[PDB]
Amino acid sequence: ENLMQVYQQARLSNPELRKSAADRDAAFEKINEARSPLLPQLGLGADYTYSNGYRDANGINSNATSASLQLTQSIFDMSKWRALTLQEKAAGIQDVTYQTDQQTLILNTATAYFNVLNAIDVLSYTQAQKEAIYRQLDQTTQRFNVGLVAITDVQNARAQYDTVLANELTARNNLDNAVEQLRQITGNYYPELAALNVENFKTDKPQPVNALLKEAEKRNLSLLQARLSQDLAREQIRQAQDGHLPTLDLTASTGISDTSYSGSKTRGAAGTQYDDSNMGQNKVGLSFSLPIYQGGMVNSQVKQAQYNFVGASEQLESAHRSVVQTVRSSFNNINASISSINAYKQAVVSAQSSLDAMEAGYSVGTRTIVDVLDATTTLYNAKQELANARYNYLINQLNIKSALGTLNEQDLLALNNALSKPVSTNPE
Amino acid sequence: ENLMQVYQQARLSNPELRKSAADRDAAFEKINEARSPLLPQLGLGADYTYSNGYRDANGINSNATSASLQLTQSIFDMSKWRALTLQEKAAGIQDVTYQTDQQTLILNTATAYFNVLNAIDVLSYTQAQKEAIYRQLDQTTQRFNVGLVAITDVQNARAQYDTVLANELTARNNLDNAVEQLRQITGNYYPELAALNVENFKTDKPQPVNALLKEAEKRNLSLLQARLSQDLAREQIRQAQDGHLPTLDLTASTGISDTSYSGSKTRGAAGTQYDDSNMGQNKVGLSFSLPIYQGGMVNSQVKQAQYNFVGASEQLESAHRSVVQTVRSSFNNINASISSINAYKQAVVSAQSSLDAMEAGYSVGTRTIVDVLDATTTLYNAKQELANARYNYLINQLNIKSALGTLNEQDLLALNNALSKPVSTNPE
Amino acid sequence: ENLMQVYQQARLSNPELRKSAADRDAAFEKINEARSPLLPQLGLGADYTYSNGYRDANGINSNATSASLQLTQSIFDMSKWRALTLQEKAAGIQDVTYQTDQQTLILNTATAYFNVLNAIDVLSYTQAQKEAIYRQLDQTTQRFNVGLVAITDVQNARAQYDTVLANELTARNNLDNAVEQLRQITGNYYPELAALNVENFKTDKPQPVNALLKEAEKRNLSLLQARLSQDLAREQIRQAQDGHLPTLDLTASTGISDTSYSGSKTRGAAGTQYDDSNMGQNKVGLSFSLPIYQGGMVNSQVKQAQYNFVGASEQLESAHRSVVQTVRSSFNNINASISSINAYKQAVVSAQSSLDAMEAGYSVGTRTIVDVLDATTTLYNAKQELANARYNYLINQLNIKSALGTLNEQDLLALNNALSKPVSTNPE
Repeated sequence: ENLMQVYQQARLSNPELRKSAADRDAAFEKINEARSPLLPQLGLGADYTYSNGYRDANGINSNATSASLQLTQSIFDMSKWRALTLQEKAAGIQDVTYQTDQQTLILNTATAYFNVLNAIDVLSYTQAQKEAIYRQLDQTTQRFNVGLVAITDVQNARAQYDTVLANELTARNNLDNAVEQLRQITGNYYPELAALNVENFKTDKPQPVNALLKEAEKRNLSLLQARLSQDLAREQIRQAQDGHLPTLDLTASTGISDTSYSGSKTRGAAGTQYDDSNMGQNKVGLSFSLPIYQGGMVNSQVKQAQYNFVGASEQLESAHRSVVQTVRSSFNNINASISSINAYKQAVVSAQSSLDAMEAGYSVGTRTIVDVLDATTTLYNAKQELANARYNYLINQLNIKSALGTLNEQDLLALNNALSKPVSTNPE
Repeated sequence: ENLMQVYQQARLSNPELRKSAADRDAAFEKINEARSPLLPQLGLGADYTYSNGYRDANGINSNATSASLQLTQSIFDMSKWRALTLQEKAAGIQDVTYQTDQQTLILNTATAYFNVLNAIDVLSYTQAQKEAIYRQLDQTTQRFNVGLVAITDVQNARAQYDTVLANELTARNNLDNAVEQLRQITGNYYPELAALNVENFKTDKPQPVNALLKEAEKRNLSLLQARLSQDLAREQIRQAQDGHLPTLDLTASTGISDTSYSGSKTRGAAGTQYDDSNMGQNKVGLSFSLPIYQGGMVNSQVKQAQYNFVGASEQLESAHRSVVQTVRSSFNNINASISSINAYKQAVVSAQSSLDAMEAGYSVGTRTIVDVLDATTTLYNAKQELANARYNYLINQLNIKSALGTLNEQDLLALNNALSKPVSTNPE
Repeated sequence: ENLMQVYQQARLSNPELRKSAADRDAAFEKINEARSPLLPQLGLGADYTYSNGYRDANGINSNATSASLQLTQSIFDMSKWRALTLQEKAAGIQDVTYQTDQQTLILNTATAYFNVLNAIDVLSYTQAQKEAIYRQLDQTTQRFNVGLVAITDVQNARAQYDTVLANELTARNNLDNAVEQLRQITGNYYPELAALNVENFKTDKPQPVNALLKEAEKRNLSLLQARLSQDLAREQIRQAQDGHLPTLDLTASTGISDTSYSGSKTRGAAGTQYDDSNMGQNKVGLSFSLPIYQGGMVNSQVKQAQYNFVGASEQLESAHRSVVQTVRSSFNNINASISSINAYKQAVVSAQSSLDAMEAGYSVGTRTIVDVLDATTTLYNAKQELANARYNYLINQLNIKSALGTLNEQDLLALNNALSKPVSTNPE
């Protein structure tokens, strides 16, 4: 029901978040799959061959049976150590994108929570407008019946009451759809939420724009990732450079091997060479490989990886500009929101005083019913505007913390302290 | 020209649908390329080697000539059978993707078709509004000349007639551009379409929301795909688990091989071993391989696939939530659309009668030309809003069938039975 | 400060463009790595093996050491020449996507530049509007005090001024944020730009739409790329057809190998074959390989690439339709913008004359202060719409050149010649 409670329910069950957690876990586990080629490799081979000679070897025939435990082990292969740090850096990237999504859920939940409250205020003021204009229509009907105003006053009022009835269908649909927006992010249907406390409402100026810019160069999660993704591209130059290096491996086996010969040219003038061997071997070998020249394959692989590096350096300058914009435009939006709140507060007062003036003039002949119903509209538009600005103010508080990198449950606790009484998401 | 006609022409030539069909066809044929490793492999090798011994083998030299038909055949290899089932499941996913896109074309054509109709109505009404305001301007001009109204009445009318001539440029532009939207989907330019029959227009309450939900958990194609994609991730656990199993292959060959020796140390104290061999061989072997230990490569490959399965299970909770949204918010939009249709019908009535009331009042001095022109605007604004609600109603029937999974040509035939007389997409 | 100068500073330092340049450079360099396997391969192998015989060869034991220069050399391998042409065409594709991005930077820079200008006009008109209505409120408050006009006039004026105060906050925020849009594309904050010259403003009819469609079928960058991507898919059929072809390689080596035997069954009944070999080898060989049958692997690989060809043939029909839309709707938007410019010109005139008429009416009792205020609003709304259409006009000049393929720095020079005096992006 309150926002703390809505986010708690959302944190346990959200599929976009829990998917992200799965991607992070896979990437961390894959760390092990990248260590594995640096550890003992141990397979058992085991065949059976039947040969049958012909043409100048006709009459000599075998069948062999082999079986062996084989063992490989890297001693020096830098490309195998690279695949390991490259997959540890990849898991570091995924861990930051997880932190980004954890933050997205906070933002999107608060945003959707406030949208529903906004939609409750739009409909509640559209209903207050409906009722005020109906009051006019009813009292004009009374006044017409007794001879005091003309039929025109009634007809004008009705037309304008009909407009408001149709605006209420829109108002109500927007509310049902915002409630469904919420259910998508949350899993639950909420019959009521905790409304923003309007008698306790104050705003505070933001921190100066450079203080916020400094904090974001330090802590923004999108540009931690961009930086990590630049590390990754540099270590990818190093992996390319490794194709030049020599490799030093180790083999080990323990294999048996039968072999029985038979047929016509197997004895007489052979001499021991086609008997029965029943061999047996234990090996330990060291392999050594030095590339020298593969067509310029390495080199071009290195130059590719160098360009990829400037590429990732540009994506870092892209992510910086992107955060410059989010923070500076958030700063501006907050300021503007404060400015709007004050502007629309003033507006409501003037609008009501205008409405009171219309009604006065109506009764002495210097304004019409049309003027009165217009001033009723102005009033309720101003009110709606006011409520809309307060929600914009708070959403922009959240967008700023988001752009900082620091948006968490403490920030949501603060917002929850500005809420109070229950309000229904499905009234009449 | 009618909607059935417009979709018929669009089904045969639409590029986004015909590419999807090519994606489906490629994934189905790739079933063959996944079977191929479980079938006979048959290559012909054939070399010519020239050796030249030195240092403690100086003076012994050969030239060898070989040639062989080789044959491989899988007897037991579980990972080869998986690759086949995994590409069968992939073509099953791609066939749903295709059914999804076959649906998008229906939805997208019907939507674009009604958008054109919508824009014809907006411009039609703007023109009706232009002509009504003109009539006012004309008759005010006449009355001014003859001494019955002030010049202020003419000036006021001309200002408001100018505003509407500018609105006409934008309504005409929107029409041109939605005609272009439709040519993109359709291939053709249409000089006329079948307009919505508004004489025969009735709306119907939708089925209750739970019945629609039930129907969509059964038949929605986005979530058939998410389910098949969860099956795929489970079979991917199995493919990883296969790295543990032993493999049993089969070899077969028939190979010739010459070899003539030559030079200094090839006779005297050799004894038969450096003569002319003219070998000949027929083989049939069975290989056997059991892994035992590869560094924990398998296992971590299995744990990766286990997490990627929780991931696909979250994407299945994601696509459920998103179809619960699409149906709930379509059922809301449809009810609201009917409500709006009723509200604006009643509005057009009161608007007309409030316009007659202004005209009455203008002639006895209790309203101005300004109120008359305003009431003319209110009137046309409501008619536009009513036409727009009818389109909104039908578009939402379409979106709900789409979220159901069952949007087809019979649905499009129903909508086409609600059309009638031809209306131009480029009038004046 | 001017548009030429803003784009110059943008062209040097834009991250999106410079990254695209890095992708192009990597694709062109990778041409080298695709030639590499058609060129001499040359590695140095060198082991040390220690054997230990048992069961029916117990007592016979070796240690061998080898070392060799190995050389590979392609003589006939069609699929190796394919990977070369296929990476050449990929670089051709990437070079066109670079040309496309070079174009996007011009378009996005001119768009963002005029967006700032437009937001400067909105704010400056909203300010003009504020002042006009303030003059009204002041002059009514004056009249109120000396008994000429009632209280009601003051109250209506105030309410309406409040509304315009509020509009100012948002008009100023839109400008700050369009300034921010420009810093993202640009790197720089600009305290002033060169304003559109409105004294010298003329529009020109565009070229006929078929003429512009013809020029775009020839030169559009998105559909050169779709065409190149069709070529690439055809060459991809050819690469699969290569799996059928025979391969002709060449080997060469120069290898030493020691081997010292030892232990008990080493002498007596051996006879020469367990002494000390110190071998030496020079080879030059020719390998030959012909597929015949791999399970229908090739064939299905060819069928897959045939379907992938019709796919890219459909993406070509898609990109054609998409530029038929961008040119035709740009032609339509240009004409309509011209039409708008004309209609709002005339609207300002009539609106000012209507305002003059409301004033005159107010002083003789046939209109109220509410009419005068309303007519002030109408006037400023028309002026805003006129400014807006001029920017619209020029942006669509830009969008059409981009749809043609020919958008360059000459086009940006022409637009810069339609600019003049400095105007501030942060006034008061």
